Amino acid sequence: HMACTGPSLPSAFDILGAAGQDKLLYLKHKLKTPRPGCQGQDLLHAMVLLKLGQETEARISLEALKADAVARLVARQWAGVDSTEDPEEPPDVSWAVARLYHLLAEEKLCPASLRDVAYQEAVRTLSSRDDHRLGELQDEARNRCGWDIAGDPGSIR
Repeated sequence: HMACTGPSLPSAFDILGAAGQDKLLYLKHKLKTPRPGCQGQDLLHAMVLLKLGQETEARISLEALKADAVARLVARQWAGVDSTEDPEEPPDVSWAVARLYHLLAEEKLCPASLRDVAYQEAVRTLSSRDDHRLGELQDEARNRCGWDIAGDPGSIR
């Protein structure tokens, strides 16, 4: 039931190879230095490696996201890892897709429109399961893009 979908996990990957060969080297080299709390870059790092054909790193980078489960899944998803992990989607299945695009909107690779639609799918998944990071996402996807995805009337203290 695909009511309506925007971005995607691999979607960000298509935008990668749709950037430019060198564009990969650049970003990559730019990813070389991940940020404290970044789960969209480090991930893109592995997603950029492929663009080159050297996942040997993507595996490392991904493994450098013990926190992010979307990275450990992106290792066997793209890197083609030996699914060393288990057959189970992460909690940031889309969140990571929202955080990944959050950086893509910085390189003029994709419009925030995606970073949003993405956050939603993550705002609904966490809200649907009332995760412990739900509200955190409602404040994250906001502090990032800067909207009221949470679904607030805007006038909230």
